[PDB]
Amino acid sequence: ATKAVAVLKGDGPVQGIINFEQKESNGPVKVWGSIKGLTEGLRGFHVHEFGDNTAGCTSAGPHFNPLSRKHGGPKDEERHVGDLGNVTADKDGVADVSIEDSVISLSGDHSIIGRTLVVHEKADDLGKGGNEESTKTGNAGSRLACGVIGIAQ
Amino acid sequence: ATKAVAVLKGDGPVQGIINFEQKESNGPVKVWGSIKGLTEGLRGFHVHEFGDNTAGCTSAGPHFNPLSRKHGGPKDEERHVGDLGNVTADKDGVADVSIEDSVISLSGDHSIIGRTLVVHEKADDLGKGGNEESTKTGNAGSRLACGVIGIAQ
Ligand SMILES: [Cu+]
Ligand SMILES: [Cu+]
Ligand SMILES: [Zn+2]
Ligand SMILES: [Zn+2]
Repeated sequence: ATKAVAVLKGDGPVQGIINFEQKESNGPVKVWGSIKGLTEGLRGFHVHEFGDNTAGCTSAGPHFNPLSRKHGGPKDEERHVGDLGNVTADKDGVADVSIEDSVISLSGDHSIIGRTLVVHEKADDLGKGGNEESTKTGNAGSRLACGVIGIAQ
Repeated sequence: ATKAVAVLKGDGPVQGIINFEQKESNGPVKVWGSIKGLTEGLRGFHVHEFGDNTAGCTSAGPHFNPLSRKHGGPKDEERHVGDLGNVTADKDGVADVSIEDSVISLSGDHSIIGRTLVVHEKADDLGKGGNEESTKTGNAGSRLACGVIGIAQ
């Protein structure tokens, strides 16, 4: 697809909508929108493997990682396809998202269509944490809200 | 991939989980699950074009229909790719779904991944009505619940 969207919802107050736009086949993807109900500061932001909400955000599984690499930051070559780093919530709890990423795609093998976008309770340490979990989930913690990434008009 | 799922939710009490499975790339898609909170009787059941729930089920757009065909029943030669007919709710308001379809798919042009599954207010007349609306929506009316179809395996 050329456009996609994810409506983020969870068990708490965190909610928002994130838009995806890819004007060219396997070209860069623009990711923008807003998320509210967050705590001021950095919050993990990734595309998880499954667009399965049968058990809330937990059934989405791990970060989308078709190349079987370690967790990293979006600017790192060693990263999961779904690693979009962190979004920043303002003092009002609102995170206005404006990202551009060339690893994720809206078509092809790395397509995120039908998968899950998740916003986390804690900051993603981008794999630079002093522990084993850092290179797995960046220690982003609980999934505050999520939504299946669907095709948009 | 070979398995997908949709969690149906709406503004009312209608809720449900519908599973999709396609063993072979060009094999039939098995559709099964349950939907509760429905009024006893027939209720429209289709895959809509957009997996967008920004403004509720209304944002899903029309029936998934790539080449602009007319609406029909799942067994009709002329039908939209997303036309899965009706589900039947029992006296307790539960519709046990167990269908197999040859038109929808989990890959390619007919892929429903990233699109929206919807269950309607009224029965789908399978496009045999003496009016133009029948050839578009089967006159199924409003959308009671819907969910984006995501990759589950
Ligand atoms: Cu995540
Ligand atoms: Cu429909
Ligand atoms: Zn990761
Ligand atoms: Zn139709």
